[PDB]
Amino acid sequence: TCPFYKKIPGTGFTVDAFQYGVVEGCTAYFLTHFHSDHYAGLSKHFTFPVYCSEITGNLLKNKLHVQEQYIHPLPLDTECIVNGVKVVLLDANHCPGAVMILFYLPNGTVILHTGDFRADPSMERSLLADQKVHMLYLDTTYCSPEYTFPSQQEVIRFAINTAFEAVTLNPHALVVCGTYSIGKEKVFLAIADVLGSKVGMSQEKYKTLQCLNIPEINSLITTDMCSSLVHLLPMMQINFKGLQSHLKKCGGKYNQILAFRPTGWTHSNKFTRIADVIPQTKGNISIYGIPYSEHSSYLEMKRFVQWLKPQKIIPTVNVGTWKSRSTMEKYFREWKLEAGY
Ligand code: NI
Repeated sequence: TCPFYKKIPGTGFTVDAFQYGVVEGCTAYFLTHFHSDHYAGLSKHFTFPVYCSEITGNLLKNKLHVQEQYIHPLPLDTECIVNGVKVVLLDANHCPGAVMILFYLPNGTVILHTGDFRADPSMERSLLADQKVHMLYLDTTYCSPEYTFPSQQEVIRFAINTAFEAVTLNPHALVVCGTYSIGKEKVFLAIADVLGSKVGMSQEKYKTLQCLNIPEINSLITTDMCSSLVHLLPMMQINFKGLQSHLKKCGGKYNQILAFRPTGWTHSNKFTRIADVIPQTKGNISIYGIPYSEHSSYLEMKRFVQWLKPQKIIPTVNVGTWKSRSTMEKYFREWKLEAGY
């Protein structure tokens, strides 16, 4: 049944709650972003109002064929009224079109639902600065102190420098980047930019990217693989077998692959700096695992929460085990006692 952490008290609202059939008493279904664990259950047969960002609304219409009459896109940073309740959508610094949602309940309670987010100090200057938030529904994906990772900027610098060096040393090397969802477009777009290439990809992935309102996108991507030396493939194919196979398909245009797998966290983060990352190599194929995250590190999450000073926190991630739940609640209490709220 629908878990309590997907329901907004004092409203008929749910958040990211599309796989439970008809949720009894739900008058509006919000969708924070277009990732499958969150949209699971939507299709052209859905006949209740869906509230979301413009970009998420483009993906619902074009990829899932949800009918236009049930899609209610809202502008960001704008006070809107939904079934008699004031709401605001804020940028979540996750994937394209991902939002956080502020609810202003008729009784005076204010609730922030982060959806999935990568906390950033820039959030401390949005419409959140203007009033008190009483309850926080928090993306706790990496809520433990072992989870450190570099900035997105440092990671993209590493990838750009690595790719440019490899291809300038060998003009017959191919660059391959893995993907299995929207998000992390900077990785492949920044590499293609330094190499003076467009990124080549399947028709399905090109269609997905054409929904994202990225500026000048027609100048950066293509379905013509032969004219591109940065290829995008399914994350599944980023392994030595899958890459050897792909190289056969390019007809001796290329004699080396350099491949990137933008993982979330991996335990080489506890020891190794970004400057010091090395690939796995077999023959003329090398694979780099790079820690490009679109979720908060533990320190980024802690700074956000200690700034916001919520009265109650409701985790939305890692909630399935008692040991996880208990550990998270211990961190929340530490943070509250250190900061004095
Ligand atoms: Ni997500």
